[PDB]
Order: sequence, then C-alpha cells, then structure tokens
Amino acid sequence: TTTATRLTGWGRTAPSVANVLRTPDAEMIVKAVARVAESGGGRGAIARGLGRSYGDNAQNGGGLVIDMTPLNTIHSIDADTKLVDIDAGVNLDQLMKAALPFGLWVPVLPGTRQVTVGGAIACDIHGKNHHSAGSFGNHVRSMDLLTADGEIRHLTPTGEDAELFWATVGGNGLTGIIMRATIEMTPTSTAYFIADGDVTASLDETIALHSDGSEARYTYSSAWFDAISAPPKLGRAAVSRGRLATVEQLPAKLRSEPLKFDANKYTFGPIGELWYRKSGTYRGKVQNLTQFYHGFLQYQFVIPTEAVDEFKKIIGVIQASGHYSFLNVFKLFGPRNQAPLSFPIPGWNICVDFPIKDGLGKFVSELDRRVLEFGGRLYTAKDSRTTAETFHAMYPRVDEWISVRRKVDPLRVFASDMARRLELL
Ligand SMILES: Cc1cc2nc3c(=O)[nH]c(=O)nc-3n(C[C@H](O)[C@H](O)[C@H](O)COP(=O)(O)OP(=O)(O)OC[C@H]3O[C@@H](n4cnc5c(N)ncnc54)[C@H](O)[C@@H]3O)c2cc1C
Repeated sequence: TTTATRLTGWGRTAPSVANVLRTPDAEMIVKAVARVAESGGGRGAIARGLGRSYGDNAQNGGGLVIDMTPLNTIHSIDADTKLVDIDAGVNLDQLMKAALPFGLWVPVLPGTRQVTVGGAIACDIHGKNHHSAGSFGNHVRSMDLLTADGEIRHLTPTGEDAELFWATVGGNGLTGIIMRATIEMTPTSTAYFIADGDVTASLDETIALHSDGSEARYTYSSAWFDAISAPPKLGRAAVSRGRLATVEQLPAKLRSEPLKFDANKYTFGPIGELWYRKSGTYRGKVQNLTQFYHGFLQYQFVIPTEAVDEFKKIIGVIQASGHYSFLNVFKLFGPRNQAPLSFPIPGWNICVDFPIKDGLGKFVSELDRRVLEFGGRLYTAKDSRTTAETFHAMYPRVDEWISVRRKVDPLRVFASDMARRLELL
C-alpha cells in the first residue's frame, strides 16, 4: 500500500526516506493511522499536502507520510451561507476557481495557490490581506480531525473542543489528520482588484508609509523590498495596496463577466530611478489576481510593531552581511489569533531569499538570535534549520500547545522531522 519515497520540502534540502501512502480512500487512511497506533507509536505518521513548505514539517524519516492530495472533493458551496465544505486535499487554486461563480472569494490567499486546505490550516497561512482578514485559521468554521485513537473529531473554533481546534491551526499536522473542513468565504461581486501603487526611496519612507494611517484604507497590502543597496537606498520599496473591485467600478469591457478568471544602460542611473518611480506610482488601477499578485535559503520573520528601531537594525545587519537577497516581500501584519503556534503577530514581516554560501548558516543563526531578542519569530513553513531552544523562546505558548498535544496523542502516533528537530514531539 505504501511506497518508500525520498521527500524534501520545497527548498530541496534535509531529505529523508519515508513510506508514502497515497490513496483517495478515507477508510484506508483511518486504517493506516490505526496501523501506526497499535505498534506503540513507532516513528509515527505525518500528513503531507502539495509539499510547498520549504522546511521539514511534511516529512517523517523512517516513518509513514500520508499524501492527502487524492482526497480532493469539493462537497458543497453555498452562496447564501458563504460556506464551502471541502476535503483537506483540495488546493486553493481549485477552490478559488470553483467558488468564483458563486460570488465567493478565498478569504486568505498565500503567494502560491498550489497549497492544500490541510496545509493552509496546519501552517495557519497568511496573505496580502492579513492586517484586514487575519490568517487562514480565522475563517475555518469547522474541521474533521483524524486523531491518534483512530477516531474522527469534529472541531469548531468555539464551544467544546475549541482548544484542540486552535492547537490544530498552526499545529503542523501534529494533532492528527485534517480530513475535511468548512471554510467561510468572503463575498465578492468581481474577480478584480482596484489597486494603488507607491514607490518609496528609503527604509525610513517605507516604514513611514506603513504608519501614516493609510494602511486602513486598504484590505490588501504588500511591498517588494530593497535589501541589497547600502543606505539610504536600503529598504526602498514598490508598495502595492488595494481592495476587491465592485462591478460598478469595472470598465464596460469587463462588466458583463465580472467574476471570470484567466536591464539597459539606463536601468541603474537617474532616468531609471525616474522610470521606476513613475511606473510604480498609480491610483485606481483595475487588476485581476495575476496582475495584482505577480541553492537558496528562504527566511521569514516578523518583528512586533512597536519594535520599529529594532526592525530597522535587523535590515541593516542584513545588507551589510555580504549575503544578497534580491527577492524580498514586506508587509505589516495585523492582530494575531488565538492559536498557540500561529506565526503571524502584529508587526513588521519580511521574507528573504539568500543564495546558499559560505558563512550563511552561521549568519542566519545570528539572525535568529536578533529576531528572538527583538520579540519576533520565524515561520515554520520556511524553516528547516533553527534550534528547538530558539523556537521555544520565540513561541512562549509552546508548552501550552505541547500540553494539548500530549492529551490528544500520548503515544506520539503523529510525528515528523520538524517535530523531532524542534522538540514538539
Ligand atoms: C512560492 C511560495 C510562496 C508562499 N507564500 C506564502 C505566503 O504568502 N504566506 C504563507 O503563510 N505561506 C506561504 N508559503 C508557504 C505555504 O503556504 C505553506 O507552507 C503551506 O502549508 C503549504 O501547503 P501544502 O499543502 O503544500 O502543505 P505541505 O507543505 O505538504 O505540508 C505543510 C504542513 O501542513 C501539514 N498538513 C498538510 N496537510 C495536512 C492535513 N490534511 N492534515 C494535517 N496536517 C496537514 C503537514 O503535515 C505539514 O506540517 C509559500 C510557499 C511557497 C513555495
């Protein structure tokens, strides 16, 4: 039934061999968990989605990995209740396509739509709209969770079982296997955005633009960030902010199908600086999703809002480090949710991408130290190399979480490389 496969995260690193069960049959999945649970705990099992996490959370060296992607049935979409009832293996692209004709919008979209609902819940994913909509877990109204004892529990965010619900959110598959879930969607009259763009000249401007109160006028907001240039150019950004369009705001050419989907010699001189300011500055531009969205070590952290000087310092440490990240996504996160292991907290969030090079491993450890000291944290979906000590200090509700985890899996039936590395087992 199960194939001995060699798995990595998206980052393609720290590989381990696991037995991969790949079946559309939910009964064969309940029975595999039943089959891991009688052998004491062994090296346990972990669910896997589309494998878009960069780290080691969806692999289990010498254990069972359950590929959930065949479980990809959309059960119902209701435009009156805004509810979708889907298998955990459906991905967000599939869901977005299916839901559009109902005037329904996926409430949190990450950078790639090739992620499963299970992965979205287990990493409590965030998107361009976090400050206004929170993260993925905020919009789950129920889920069905295959736990260690082979029973399927029906969890809701409030009432009985809320605790296990909120431990599952952001729990990296370590509470069991999400089989099915109900998501509340965001109503929309169009598949379009109305976007405003701005280009800042420095880090100070970027931060200033995100604290001048303008952010409250936008539901969606993110920025491409300069992390290579020396000050004052360091931290200059192309900001893209917006909100879903209404049909009255579409041009006539689009208004009849409102929900349908489908370096020269100047470049680094003053004419290019002008061109790029001009091209990046705009108001009320109508965009579809693709236009509005757009050997390596991926690293993402958030620093709490107040610690602005500390955030500025970390960015300085980054550019003077001799490690050059060209692709950097910046955003200001809004209020957190009640999940103990949820990554997002209100504050300055950035994702960087370092070429793998001599000194890099030791430099990001130092980064960890700084991020930790400044009260922020790393994102498990990007990580495969931080220590359990650092992680546990970054997430002070980890003991709270672990304690919930030991109630629901005393025999450690669910386990992964990440769980063992970060001592979440
Ligand atoms: C190009 C790119 C851009 C990205 N942008 C963003 C972004 O903007 N915001 C953001 O928050 N993230 C982003 N991510 C990270 C990604 O959204 C998460 O890593 C997500 O969890 C991946 O989903 P997956 O289905 O691929 O799950 P996998 O990577 O296969 O697994 C991820 C985790 O979820 C658990 N899991 C999966 N299915 C289940 C299940 N059925 N039951 C229980 N647990 C399960 C796994 O055990 C594992 O712990 C990005 C990733 C990439 C590659």
